[PDB]
Amino acid sequence: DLPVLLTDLKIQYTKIFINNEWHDSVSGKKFPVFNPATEEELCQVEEGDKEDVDKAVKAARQAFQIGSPWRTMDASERGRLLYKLADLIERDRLLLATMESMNGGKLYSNAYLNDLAGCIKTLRYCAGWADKIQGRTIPIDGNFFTYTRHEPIGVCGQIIPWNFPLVMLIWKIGPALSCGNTVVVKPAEQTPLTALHVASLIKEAGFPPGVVNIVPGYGPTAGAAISSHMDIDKVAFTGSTEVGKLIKEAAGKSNLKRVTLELGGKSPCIVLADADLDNAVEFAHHGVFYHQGQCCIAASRIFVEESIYDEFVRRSVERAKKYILGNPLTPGVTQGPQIDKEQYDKILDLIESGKKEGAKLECGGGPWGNKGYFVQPTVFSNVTDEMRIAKEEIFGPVQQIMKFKSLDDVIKRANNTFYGLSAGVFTKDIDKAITISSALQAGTVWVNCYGVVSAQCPFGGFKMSGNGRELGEYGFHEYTEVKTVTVKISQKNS
Amino acid sequence: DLPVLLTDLKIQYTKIFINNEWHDSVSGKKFPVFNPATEEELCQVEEGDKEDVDKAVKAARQAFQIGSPWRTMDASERGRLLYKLADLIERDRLLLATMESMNGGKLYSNAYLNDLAGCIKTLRYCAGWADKIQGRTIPIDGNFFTYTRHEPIGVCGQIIPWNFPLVMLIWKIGPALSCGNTVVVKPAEQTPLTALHVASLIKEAGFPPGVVNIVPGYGPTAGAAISSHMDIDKVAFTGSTEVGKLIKEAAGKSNLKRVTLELGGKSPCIVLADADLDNAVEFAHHGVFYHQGQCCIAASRIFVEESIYDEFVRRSVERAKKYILGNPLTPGVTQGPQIDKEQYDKILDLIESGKKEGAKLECGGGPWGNKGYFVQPTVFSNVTDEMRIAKEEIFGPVQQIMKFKSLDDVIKRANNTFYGLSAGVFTKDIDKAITISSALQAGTVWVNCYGVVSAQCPFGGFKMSGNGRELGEYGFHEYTEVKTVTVKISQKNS
Amino acid sequence: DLPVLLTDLKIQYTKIFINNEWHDSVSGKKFPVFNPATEEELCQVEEGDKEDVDKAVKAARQAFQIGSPWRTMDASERGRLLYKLADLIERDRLLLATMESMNGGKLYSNAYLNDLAGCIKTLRYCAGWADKIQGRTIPIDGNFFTYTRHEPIGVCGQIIPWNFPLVMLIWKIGPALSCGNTVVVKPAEQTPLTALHVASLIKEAGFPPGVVNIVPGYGPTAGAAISSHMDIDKVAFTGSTEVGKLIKEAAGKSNLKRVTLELGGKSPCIVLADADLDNAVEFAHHGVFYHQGQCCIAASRIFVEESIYDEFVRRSVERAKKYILGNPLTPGVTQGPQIDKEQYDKILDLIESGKKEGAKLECGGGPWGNKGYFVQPTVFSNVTDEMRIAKEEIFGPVQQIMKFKSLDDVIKRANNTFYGLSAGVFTKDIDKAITISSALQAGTVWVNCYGVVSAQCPFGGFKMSGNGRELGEYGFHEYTEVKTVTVKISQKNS
Amino acid sequence: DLPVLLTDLKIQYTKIFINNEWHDSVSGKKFPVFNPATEEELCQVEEGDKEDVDKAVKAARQAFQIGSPWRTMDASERGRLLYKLADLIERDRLLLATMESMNGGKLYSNAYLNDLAGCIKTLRYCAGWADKIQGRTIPIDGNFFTYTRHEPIGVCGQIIPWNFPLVMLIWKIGPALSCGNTVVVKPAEQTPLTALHVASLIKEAGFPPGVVNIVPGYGPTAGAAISSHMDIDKVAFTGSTEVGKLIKEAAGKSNLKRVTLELGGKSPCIVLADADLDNAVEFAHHGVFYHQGQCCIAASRIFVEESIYDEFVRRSVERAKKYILGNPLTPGVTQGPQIDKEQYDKILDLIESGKKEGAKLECGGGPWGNKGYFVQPTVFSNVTDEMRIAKEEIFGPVQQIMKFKSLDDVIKRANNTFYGLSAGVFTKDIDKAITISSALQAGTVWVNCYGVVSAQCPFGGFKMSGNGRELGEYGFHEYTEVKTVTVKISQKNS
Ligand SMILES: NC(=O)[C@H]1CC=CN([C@@H]2O[C@H](COP(=O)(O)OP(=O)(O)OC[C@H]3O[C@@H](n4cnc5c(N)ncnc54)[C@H](O)[C@@H]3O)[C@@H](O)[C@H]2O)C1
Ligand SMILES: *C[C@@H]1CN(C(=O)CCCCC)c2cc(O)c3ccccc3c21
Ligand SMILES: [Yb+3]
Ligand SMILES: [Yb+3]
Ligand SMILES: [Yb+3]
Ligand SMILES: [Yb+3]
Ligand SMILES: [Yb+3]
Ligand SMILES: [Yb+3]
Repeated sequence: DLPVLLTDLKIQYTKIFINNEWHDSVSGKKFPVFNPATEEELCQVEEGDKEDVDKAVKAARQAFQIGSPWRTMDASERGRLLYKLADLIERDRLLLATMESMNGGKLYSNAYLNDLAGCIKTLRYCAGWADKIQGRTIPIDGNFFTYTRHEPIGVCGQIIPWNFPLVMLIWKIGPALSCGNTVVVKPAEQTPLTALHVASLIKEAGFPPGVVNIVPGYGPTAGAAISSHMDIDKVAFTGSTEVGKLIKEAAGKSNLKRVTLELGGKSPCIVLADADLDNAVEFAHHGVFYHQGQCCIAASRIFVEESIYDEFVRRSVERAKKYILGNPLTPGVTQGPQIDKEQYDKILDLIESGKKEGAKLECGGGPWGNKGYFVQPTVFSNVTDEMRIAKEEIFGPVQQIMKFKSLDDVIKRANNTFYGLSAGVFTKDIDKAITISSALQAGTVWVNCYGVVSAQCPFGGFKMSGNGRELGEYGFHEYTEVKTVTVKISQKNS
Repeated sequence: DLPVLLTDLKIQYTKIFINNEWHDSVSGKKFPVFNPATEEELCQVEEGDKEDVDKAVKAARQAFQIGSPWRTMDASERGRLLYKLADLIERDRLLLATMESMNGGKLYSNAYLNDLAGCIKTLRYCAGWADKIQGRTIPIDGNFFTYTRHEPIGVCGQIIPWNFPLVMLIWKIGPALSCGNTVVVKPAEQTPLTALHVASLIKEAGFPPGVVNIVPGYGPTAGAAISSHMDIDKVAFTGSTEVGKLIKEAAGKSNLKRVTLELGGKSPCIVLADADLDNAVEFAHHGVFYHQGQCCIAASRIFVEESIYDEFVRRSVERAKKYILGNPLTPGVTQGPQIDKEQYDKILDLIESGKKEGAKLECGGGPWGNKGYFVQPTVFSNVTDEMRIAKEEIFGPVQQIMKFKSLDDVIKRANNTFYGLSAGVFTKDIDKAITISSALQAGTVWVNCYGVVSAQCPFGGFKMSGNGRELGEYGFHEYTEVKTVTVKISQKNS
Repeated sequence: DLPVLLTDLKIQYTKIFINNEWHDSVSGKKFPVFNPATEEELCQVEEGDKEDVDKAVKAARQAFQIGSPWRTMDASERGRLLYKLADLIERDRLLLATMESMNGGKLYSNAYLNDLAGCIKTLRYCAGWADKIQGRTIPIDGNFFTYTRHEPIGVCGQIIPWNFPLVMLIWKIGPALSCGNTVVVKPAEQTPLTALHVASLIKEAGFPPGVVNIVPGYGPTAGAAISSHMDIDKVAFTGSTEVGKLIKEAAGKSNLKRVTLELGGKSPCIVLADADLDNAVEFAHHGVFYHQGQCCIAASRIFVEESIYDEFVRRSVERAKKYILGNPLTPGVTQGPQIDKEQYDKILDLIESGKKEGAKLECGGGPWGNKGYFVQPTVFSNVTDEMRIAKEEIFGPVQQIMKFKSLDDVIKRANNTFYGLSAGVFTKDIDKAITISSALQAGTVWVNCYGVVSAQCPFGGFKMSGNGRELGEYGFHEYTEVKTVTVKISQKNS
Repeated sequence: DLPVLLTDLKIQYTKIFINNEWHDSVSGKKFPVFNPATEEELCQVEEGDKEDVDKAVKAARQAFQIGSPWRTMDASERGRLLYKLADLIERDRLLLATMESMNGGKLYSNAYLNDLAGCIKTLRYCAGWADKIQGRTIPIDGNFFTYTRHEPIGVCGQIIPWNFPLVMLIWKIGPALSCGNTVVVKPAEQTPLTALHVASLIKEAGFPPGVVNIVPGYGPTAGAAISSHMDIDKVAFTGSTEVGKLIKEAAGKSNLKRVTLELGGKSPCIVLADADLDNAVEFAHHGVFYHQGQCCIAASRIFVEESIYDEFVRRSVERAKKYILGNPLTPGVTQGPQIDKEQYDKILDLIESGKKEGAKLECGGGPWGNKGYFVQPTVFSNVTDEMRIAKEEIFGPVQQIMKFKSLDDVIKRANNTFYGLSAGVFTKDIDKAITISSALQAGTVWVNCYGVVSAQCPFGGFKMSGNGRELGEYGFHEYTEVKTVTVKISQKNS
């Protein structure tokens, strides 16, 4: 069941959030924010730039100082604060879900039941870790007492994208804060609004000032100032491969800050003849079309064994043909728009490449409507490995389906990409499930399912799909700095 | 006790080591290798360059392929292989120690009793981990079985320096191999020889071909080809901040490979009035002069509380004045040369800056001898925080001593550097030992000792002194890639 | 600040709690419950016996069955349920604290500010673990996939004592439930009431029926039926050494169930001449007198170095002489009664042994008041190691102080006991703090403090003070059963 | 390939081993040791009793004292010592294997290729852990530094059985010693000889005296003195349920020492219609007949789905009919004797119960030969759940095969036993493999294999099959005692 906001959303928070107060931009400049389903302005927002990032970094540094309230509070109280934020987000769930849908072009049903839930669940997960982050005592050679501290790193700059604005903000802040760090978050220029509202809830929960700062703004302005900043200790980023490379170079040129990246993919599924066919069709379908194709882990190469390939394709087309396009707020609407003009153009251009390069068009294949950055859900069959639609992350509702006969051949083809975020394997054979999943060069491999992401599991890429892991026990590693303390003693005993 | 080689060292291995065979350089070119204590050529060595690195990467990739002997062997057998290599290195300890001393300008006493021991101990430590690297089973939300694999990453390029050629080679290969990776090692152009001999012992132990490849050569040639290579998954590096930055940028520009760095420091000691004074003098002394100052963790800023500062300085000068310079092979010689002309020039130039900038010269202060890159052991007192000798890693036998009265002031001064590899605290106060060590922004902090490094402890920098950690349990994290496998099931139970 | 219940406590829950419903005893029998400060009946409570325990075990077994709601729910939802229970306990904190004080003879100030807080903090701690309990994937020899499950054990019987009725109930259920077990709790015959109220809050939070069952009753009746029961998988117990031994034998005779025990102690402090004297006096004082001496970790042997021994004793007597005895509900009252007649008799009898055996009486030494099981706070100096008051856990407000000159001698004396729950070390010497704490045969050692117990730390005894550990990461180990699953595969890869 | 001892085994070590020296029994008494294949005396051995155990405990206590060589040596050197012992055992492998075969009635092929290998592999595994056992640093509430030490426990008494005398000795000592404990081992009265030889190799490796003591002798004499001893901190035991219960009661009555038990089982296999039939037959066959049925994890209930049940039975009988009985030293001999008269009688008596109770005799069913405790390999089909051969651990070469139609029914039947050491599941269905293995109440579950035991995996029972786990990472937990140290500090920082 699914409830709605009984009143019309009114936008309130549109300023830069530093030391728990609302600032105008140093420049006085502001920037517009649109609804992608209508192409209308929703409001203006203060535009942050290097000067404003330099302010937020100073605030974050200050909040991190030895002796400060964020450093001296019990770790269990950092956990409490996060737990409270989660309760507050749950309180304003209608709201947040509506603003997410409206600003992000995200179906309200998903915004409410999935994104909002994932934020809340992820925060509570991270809250639980806070007083469970532990170092070691170590039986070193010689007469010494050695222990390690898993300290927070320091000031972490976090640049996040427009496809899951709330989920991504919580993926970034939840771990960073649980570990004791301070943060300067730069949301996507497209979608600053849910993050500014969450800033209001950070202040209301009671986080010390300067622990979380949020600086709306553009990428090459505000984002670049984060990646090149001499007093930011770590940057985390989700988005394009292009920018991931810039961020990394910038970090090398500046202060050798720590860098973690998540950068999308061209994730493959391998469907064996023995697979439960309908389950495979369903998961691969939802796997590529979710949020209009705008998932890093979109199942954008589906390799099906020859003998079921035609049945797979036909069932996939039947399912793709059942969508209702329109405004993500209206019940029964099952596909929203793409986020903006740039993505719209890229998607249409890649669809054209597919027609031109000889792929078989099964359905969709062009735009839709008079306003909104809508794209008809599109299926291509008989796709081959050198076509643009097989190589490049599309990030639109465009499904590629391809055949294989040889199992060693298809694993090489699945692995033959600089991407490596995720993969899917559909089979009833125990041995093949284990061996295939071992052999795939991907950070997450699903067996007989797809797109299952949980707070308890580390998530990240092999190869150019990123470095590091987020969430799970393992993800917390990227938000600590280990210090070894070795103390001379007269005589050690085991 | 200390034994020696009964015969004169004869050099045998001077070629590139790829797929367990000895190759000449693609170019035919060779490069000379010197003894730093005499400035004489010891031999020529094949000079590897991009072409040769492209060969070694192909070999490493091949050895890493699914189904290969290195991927399918039991993890306990990877451990055995490392254990055997350690026994072989122990067998050829006289030898190795002699070649290390002769090529590296390292006192034979240290080469034998410390470096060689650290290599052997470190290898056995790493051998033990091999079948103890484990993933997780994870109680994810929903009806799924989720587990993680901590796989090896893949082909790791490892560029190492000239100050601890053997120890560094083992620090790099020991973990990488224990975790299951393959490697392409580029030793320092100055000191390839002990590494080629170890390659002979890798072949003799039985490592599959292509698991370890060693490509002697220069930095901007062979080293750069590693850092920019499109099929190397990870690079590890110890050396200069300058190159660390290049390596990182290169990795960003190329294939976003994983990068870990160790980059030296300007490590501080803080000596409180209550410290056991003689213990502090001794450890800080050995801490800065070890291996002619050529330690990443050299104790190159010693802050002493005013009331014991003069006694500290006088005792430090008395100890510095007791060295015998000369050839590192001769018993009773207690200081060898610096590695090469570049380091010699840098050290003399920094000493001059100290005289010029007003520091107080207590002893030494210029070169020594008719041949060899020798520098008299030098002590400067009344040094201040803006002088070059207080800011820049010297990497020579040059000790800085400075005073403090204010404890909060001295921690800010100790932290006021882009470095952060290590620090030392000397006090009898329990509270101060814990609070000071917590407040110092350094990767290792010693209390009432200095320079204690063990295989069981993670080791690495805060800030520009590096990223990542080596050794200990924690260090193994940087040589694995985590994959999450999530399997759909009918019904889960706790 | 300290608030109170605005209305007079009315007792409501007095029945056996099985499958979330309230049962009368099979026998029809009931038993009285007293206030120890007045010796008046507070109510009658259903008296559970073997028959009633057999009912609760059947219910717990049923709730544990594969496919049941408690086994299939997400681990994160077990965490939620515990978190909710913690919020409910916080809601009824006035209440609970009042009933704890009234039934338990516990100062209301402590009941409210310490016990109630510890319950809430401990529950939230345990809630956080629930979805963070993880098994392993293991690189076994041969072509196998091996993983482990850290399953709940099953039905856990938990017998708890009268000194910290609420804290102990939460220490027991929090971990057991977080790990996924079901429980049959037998509270102390003296103090069933706060636990029955918590049962009401378990039902209200939404725990599936049969997950927590609470059977008030006597030790040799209901407690013995738990320890000898053929379908209880684990028993946990806090209380007397005598019963700990019976429980263990019973477990051996019956079904070899798992057993963990916490059994008090005769915990020593060692105060060195260099110790901060006032801090030592204060912590050792509060350490032995807390809750009328009725702490398992009471600091009931204080060894002070000769040269400060007289000053220590005098300051200790000054502090002991400042208590106000009376009803634990009245503000400014700083010592309540002992729990019951048995403890009262034991304490007076041991005090008499101290007078008789030649100890020096500094203050107190007999009973107090016309009603209530009150004992004057008593200090004995010049106590020696063979006197009853040095050997036997008193569990009353009776402080022993003794001298030492020899440090090796005093560690042997501190260790010379079959107990080993905890110890205290007071010194400013870093080396002595580490070496002494290493050498003491005790489960928790405090340095320069005493009595610091936190949810994040494992807690339990060496030697006859118990087996196993509670709380911390480590404590969760005792509430899981590890299963190894080993799956044959065609070919493994690292 | 399989080598043999070129000379006739001569027995040398036959005395009690305390403080690395050979002692006669206090009583002067000696006891005989037999070969089970001939019923001839091999030698006499000193008979240890309470007095001798009291000697070994004093020696172990002494070697454990703070300041002793075993407590102060580096953990890495404990690892070295174990590694050396493993090399020595490998050196004397011919030997040891021959004595194991001759004394134990174990096929020499298995003794050499399996037992001896498992000992060596297990020791090297445990050697690797020694300096990797680590405590924690813990972010406790309040201004404290808290860390934990995972100390050795102390003196561990280890009573081991006659079926795997060498493997069991190494399973016990390897972990105990790696963790830093001292031990008093009581081998089986039947099979002391390989353990005394290993004692000689312990002395030769260089273990400090008193670290390992070995006291041959009887169960109710020497074994009971261990279990009831007031200065033994822990007992570990593998053998009968009967004695496991006595040991536990004894531990409760005496000093509440820690107890771990492994106690055999009645382990079930479940073979589904879709299973690879020949693989299932093979593994279940070897699974019950290994070492003449004398495995704790013998697959002694095989449930086969009706539709393949007859084919399963026929193939199982064909395989059972191919054994050659005789002397375990002669090549091509594939079944040795049972260990002694007691086991021989029990096995024949249980076989008779099977005939009498209506089971179907497929082959074997009585004794063999003129000397030796030989039993013909016996197969029973149509066995039902209430027959003695379905309920009681036989520990002889007697295979039970039974049918099922209902999958929920067969899991209840498999679980319907107080045992729970291990189980086997044979299926090609992924879902069933996971769900069945989850639902089985057994410590190890194999899928599509059986009897796979490795040093890297924890091993132990659910229910009356034991408590605790041996080996793996997890097994080390049972050989440490955790101490929490909590230090007061002026101000903590994260
Ligand atoms: N222990 C420590 O941290 C220290 C140890 C040594 C010096 N440390 C510091 O650096 C200074 C310069 O020494 P150099 O000797 O010039 O080091 P380089 O960093 O260049 O180090 C040489 C190693 O890097 C390879 N290299 C060079 N250029 C390269 C390139 N463009 N791409 C890839 N690789 C390149 C090179 O071939 C060799 O293998 C010293 O004075 C120390 O302060 C700290
Ligand atoms: C170079 C650094 C210093 N060092 C010492 O052993 C110091 C001895 C003097 C004590 C005050 C040392 C040892 C090992 O093993 C290293 C390994 C790797 C890098 C640096 C060192 C050092
Ligand atoms: Yb289906
Ligand atoms: Yb000294
Ligand atoms: Yb010169
Ligand atoms: Yb004080
Ligand atoms: Yb087969
Ligand atoms: Yb006979």
